[PDB]
Amino acid sequence: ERPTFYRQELNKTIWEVPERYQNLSPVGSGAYGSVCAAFDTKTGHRVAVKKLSRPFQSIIHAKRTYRELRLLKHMKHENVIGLLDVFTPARSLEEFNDVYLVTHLMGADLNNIVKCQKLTDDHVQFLIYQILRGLKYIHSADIIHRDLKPSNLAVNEDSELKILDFGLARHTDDEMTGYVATRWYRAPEIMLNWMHYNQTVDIWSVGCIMAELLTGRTLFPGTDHIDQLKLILRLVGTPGAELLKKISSESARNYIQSLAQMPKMNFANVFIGANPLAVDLLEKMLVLDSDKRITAAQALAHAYFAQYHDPDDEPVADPYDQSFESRDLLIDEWKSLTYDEVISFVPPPL
Amino acid sequence: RPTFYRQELNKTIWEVPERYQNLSPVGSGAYGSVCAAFDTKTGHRVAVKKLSRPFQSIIHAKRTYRELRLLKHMKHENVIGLLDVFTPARSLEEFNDVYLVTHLMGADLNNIVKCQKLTDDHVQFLIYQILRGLKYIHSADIIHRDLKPSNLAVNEDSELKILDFGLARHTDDEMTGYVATRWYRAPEIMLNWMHYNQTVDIWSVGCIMAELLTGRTLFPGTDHIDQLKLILRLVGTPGAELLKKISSESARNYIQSLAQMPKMNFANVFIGANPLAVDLLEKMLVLDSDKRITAAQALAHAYFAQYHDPDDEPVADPYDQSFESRDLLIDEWKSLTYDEVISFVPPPL
Ligand SMILES: Nc1ncnc2c1ncn2[C@@H]1O[C@H](COP(=O)(O)OP(=O)(O)OP(=O)(O)O)[C@@H](O)[C@H]1O
Ligand SMILES: O=S(=O)(Nc1ccc2[nH]c(C3CCC3)nc2c1)c1ccccc1
Ligand SMILES: O=S(=O)(Nc1ccc2[nH]c(C3CCC3)nc2c1)c1ccccc1
Repeated sequence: ERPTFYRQELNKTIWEVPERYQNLSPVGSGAYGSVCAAFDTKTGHRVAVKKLSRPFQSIIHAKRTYRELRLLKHMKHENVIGLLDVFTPARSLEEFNDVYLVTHLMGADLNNIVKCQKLTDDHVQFLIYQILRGLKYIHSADIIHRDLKPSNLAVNEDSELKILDFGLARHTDDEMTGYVATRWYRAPEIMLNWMHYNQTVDIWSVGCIMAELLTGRTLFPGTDHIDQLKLILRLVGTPGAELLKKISSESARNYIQSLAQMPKMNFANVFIGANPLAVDLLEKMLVLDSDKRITAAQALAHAYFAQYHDPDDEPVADPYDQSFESRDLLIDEWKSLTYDEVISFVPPPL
Repeated sequence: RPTFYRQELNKTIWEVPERYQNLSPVGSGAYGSVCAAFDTKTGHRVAVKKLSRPFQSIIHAKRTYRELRLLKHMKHENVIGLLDVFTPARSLEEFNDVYLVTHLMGADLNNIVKCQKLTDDHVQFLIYQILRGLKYIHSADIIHRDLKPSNLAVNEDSELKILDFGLARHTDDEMTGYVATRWYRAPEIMLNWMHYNQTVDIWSVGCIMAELLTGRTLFPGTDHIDQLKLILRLVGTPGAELLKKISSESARNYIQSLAQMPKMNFANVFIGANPLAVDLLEKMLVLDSDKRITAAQALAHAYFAQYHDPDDEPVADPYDQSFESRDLLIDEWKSLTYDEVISFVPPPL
């Protein structure tokens, strides 16, 4: 109802948490936020507790904390990371500095499952079903992930999959660390900064992921922008004139025009032995033109997922109000907005 | 190697030999789905279990091998036994699905309570058979861990079998199956007190035994916290002997923060009952796992004086579980599993 807090020192810093959380171990893989695992005595599960670092050091930082928290609260779906709890040890807005996020301590990512395993077709079919089911939900709330990669996908011992860590990298030129292996799953139209772009950028990534799971190899492992785009045009072929007109950027259009012609390969030969339905689906996902690329909803209806597909068990998100975006507030307003979200948090029904 | 046919029930693909006809989903199973069917060769209703995603993880791979080794070893009248185990794959390369076949039972113990009112003499017969089966299971160094009315079942002859063992994985709290559903689990597992011995199974048998003697369930709990209240209302708060046995110091905080309540005499609870029944329950529903009676000792209790024959309450052959210490890859677990499918010999007649 109104928990009692207890204090302790872990990461060379004080951790003041509800006493329901116990045995806090700093099993942390990442900075810009410190995380511990703990035993939640109420639910009787193991959890991850993330203490946000310097959440309100800046307007940019105050705005990012509010954006992150608003989204995390909104996302209630089996195939999407959810918030078990959010709390502050502060009893007042006057005394408010720390924000803590609690989620399920999720298992290994998708890479750790797929070393060079070609993965059985039934296995890939279940995994990609779940990503798409999750994307349908996320896209329905007018959100685009944009960084979707195997390390953003947690998987159970039962192959139940959740989508993690949505887009913090808004638009190419932003917080892009690792410019080697990150770009392997990124849609061309955002790599090359065309105007032509929609939610199906995530679908390109799903295509790359699915291909990897079937083949056991990264599909487009490029050493840089140039080698990346070269590997891509080798498989899908160079843009038709329909696509060239829809591009607005002149540097973008003339750059592509320079590239020598390349035919769209036959995917059945590239993915030899593979389920014909899978190959057909790959062909609908790995397309250059965003207007032509298959959406999450449509992919879900693809025959490849016949066994799993049930439109009544593929929910959409409630409408998500993003009007706080492009608003001009001081850092205190942003802080107070964040406080309200912490204070009014209700756990999801169990 | 017979002919297979394909089919879809419950968002899964079923590829079974032609001899199994008229499949139909009859509820769920432990890491699988179970369909009733008619065997054309023997003219017998059979249950067919499709293992769920047997080799998609190391944990599933091992749980699959464990389950199959177990069912292959179990040969007792009060325990489920394999009639058949098959795969559609004709090579280890192609081996992805595993199917288990057993006799189709008449009804579980939820649909016998529903059915008719249990005369004390019938309860004795049913509980005798559960214990007889437990003695066998326990003699192979196996704990069931999740014994409940849905995991017990009866023929037309009131011949009872134990179904669906527990998967040996600490997986405490978090359930290696479905979310929510307790009632028959002993407290020492719910709170992780100390070293749980085979008598945790006995705690379940008592709860079942009571629910048979009296229409209502013994500990109808809402959540973990509630369940404990219910359990302590009847049993009474732990003693200083137990407090010392409980190695978890976190658990101490909770117990000593609760209100102390003395032990109820079971006559008052189970009014009108057979005194031997009450007396047996006392020994089953004790809180200390050291003094809790065993399956073997329970069979000897005077309550079963009509049924007890020591020369016909057998134990299992030596079961080798040295695999349990091994850490392998999926294809190693799979390969070992494949060897077990291929080797399998159906029981005579
Ligand atoms: N004055 C500031 N107030 C608040 N946040 C700031 C400020 N300056 C930078 N930041 C935030 O921190 C980022 C830069 O921090 P940076 O990682 O360079 O620091 P550091 O690694 O701790 O220091 P250094 O690299 O000098 O050892 C900016 O992108 C912004 O998000
Ligand atoms: O921890 S994550 O697994 N990965 C991650 C990667 C980059 C991140 N950048 C930030 C912002 C700095 C404070 C918030 N959080 C980040 C977290 C994670 C888990 C759940 C949701 C989101 C992220
Ligand atoms: O032990 S099983 O995991 N489960 C099981 C077994 C027999 C059953 N017979 C019935 C009848 C339908 C109502 C009673 N259910 C049953 C459930 C199992 C099933 C198949 C092969 C191996 C193990």
